[PDB]
Amino acid sequence: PDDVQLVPGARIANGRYRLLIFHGGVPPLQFWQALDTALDRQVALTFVDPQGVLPDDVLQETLSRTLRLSRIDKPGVARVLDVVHTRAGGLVVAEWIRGGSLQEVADTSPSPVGAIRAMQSLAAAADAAHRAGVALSIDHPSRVRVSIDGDVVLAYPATMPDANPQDDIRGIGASLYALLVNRWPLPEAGVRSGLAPAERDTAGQPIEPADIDRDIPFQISAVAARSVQGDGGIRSASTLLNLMQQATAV
Amino acid sequence: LVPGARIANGRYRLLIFHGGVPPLQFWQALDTALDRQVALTFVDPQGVLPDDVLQETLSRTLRLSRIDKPGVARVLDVVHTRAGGLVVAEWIRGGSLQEVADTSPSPVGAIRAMQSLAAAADAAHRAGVALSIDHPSRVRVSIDGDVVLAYPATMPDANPQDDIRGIGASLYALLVNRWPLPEAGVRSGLAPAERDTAGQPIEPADIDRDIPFQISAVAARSVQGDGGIRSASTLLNLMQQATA
Repeated sequence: PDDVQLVPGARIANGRYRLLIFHGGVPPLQFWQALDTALDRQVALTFVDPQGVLPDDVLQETLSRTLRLSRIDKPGVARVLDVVHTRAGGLVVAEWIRGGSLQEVADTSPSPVGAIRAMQSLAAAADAAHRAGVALSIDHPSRVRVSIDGDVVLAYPATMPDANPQDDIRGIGASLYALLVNRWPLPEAGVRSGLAPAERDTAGQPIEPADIDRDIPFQISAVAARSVQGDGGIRSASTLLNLMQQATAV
Repeated sequence: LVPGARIANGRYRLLIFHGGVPPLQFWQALDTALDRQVALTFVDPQGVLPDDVLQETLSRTLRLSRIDKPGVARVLDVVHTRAGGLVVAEWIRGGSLQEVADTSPSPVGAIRAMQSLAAAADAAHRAGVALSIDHPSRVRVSIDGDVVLAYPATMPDANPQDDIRGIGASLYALLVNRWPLPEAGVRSGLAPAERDTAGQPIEPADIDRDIPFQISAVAARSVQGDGGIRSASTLLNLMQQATA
């Protein structure tokens, strides 16, 4: 074979990373848990176009934009350890976050207040990213993990040319929604996350978190709704974090 | 090894020399692939080491890297290059120990910052590995206010008790801006501590009387091999009680 096929146990990038577990993804992206054979420690891998179907310009712009993301040190985004050109595609290597996927954590029905607190890191991270002029691209539940320390983190950074800052704001709200309601408010692509789509009202808008479970405080619900909505009116990650903090304070 | 040199297939570009304990060399470099700074420790650039000493250094360093603590910089790579054994770590934004020591920081801020390094030493010693804080340039002070080992490489000489002395020496430097231990290696960038009649470093509180005795004592008792603190766990506990 030209390129090493991706299966658990296989090694890629000059035999440096050993694949362990496939966590999903949205083509042309694959999220993997792997083992670095140089350091004997686990890393997150994001394969960009393993099959090399993309126009070269789109691949290069994804790696370059993701590199801009490599300068950001925040709890809310996995530290980028490296970005490599492979055989066909490219590879983003990040630190591994001990924890569980957004889906796994959402399924344990966390405290609404613990949820909103945990989300704050993701907003702060996105905001750092936007100031560096790059999106975090939270496009999908599988991008996200929650650390043992209670930080929501983008686990599998790759930023493709089409991703934009405003959709991160919606992604963050969607993730907050997932933790509150155990449902995903936004259209979902690629491999199924395990999150059942949210219930929608007559207008096709996701029903607010409190209207689902009333035990959830009124600002915590509002933050989620205004954030997920396209017209919701929260135009910056900095503003979103502040709103989150102001809701937690209550 | 000089500024501008290219290391590991051109990937890293040397910026600034931070000294070291020979054969080890600490370098601040540019990672030209990711366009970010990294910390580089060259284990034996001139190949004076017996292979077994090189291998042990790499092995113990790998052992150290699996400790996940704020007190040690993340190791990016450990690789045998054309320049010899090389340990690549993330860059800690901050200033060097020497730089911060020169600003005469709060004694309370200094001991607080030193906690992360002591906690890391404790964790590492439990794992059977030493930090090797042998030299002022080993550690940097992060913007977040933690003292962090910035240039991990652990040679066979490194041991838990010397870590304790190196950590105490570092705190000493922060308090009085002097190095309490006999000069080690090259480019330490610190004047020697003033010594008493027995040839021992003068306790910080005696040099500067605003240094609370407890804070002063942690430093003095860590540094002296006579009667001192024998564990990192105990060292950390003393640091915490002092700031309490």
